[PDB]
Amino acid sequence: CSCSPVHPQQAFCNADVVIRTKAVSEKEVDSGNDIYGNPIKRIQYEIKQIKMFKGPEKDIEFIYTAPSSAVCGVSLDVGGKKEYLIAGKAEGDGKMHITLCDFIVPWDTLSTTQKKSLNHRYQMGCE
Repeated sequence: CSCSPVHPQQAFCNADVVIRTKAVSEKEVDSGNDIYGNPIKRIQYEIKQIKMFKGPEKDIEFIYTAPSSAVCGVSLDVGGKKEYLIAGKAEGDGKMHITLCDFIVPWDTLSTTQKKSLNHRYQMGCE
């Protein structure tokens, strides 16, 4: 989608599952073509789970995102990044939804506004 990632705060207020997990493995699961005839594809995120700031109690060792370098996500392979607090609307437990336009960072980047939001449970009426 080549969306534009921003909201250095509205990202942690929109998400619903912040976990500093680490995506090392994935799963190329087709998702059919889009409205452009192009293949969707929603590569998985067989992370290893290292942290779970906000979200469920178990964890989402299997997240969902877009393939390639990152069209609708951050495409994390760990071997290129490390770990991320991946925080998005989520999809429940054991699996959620995360996109580039959505709140997602390798953690080792944030800046502050994202950290101050890391303290909050889940959108503590921040802004």
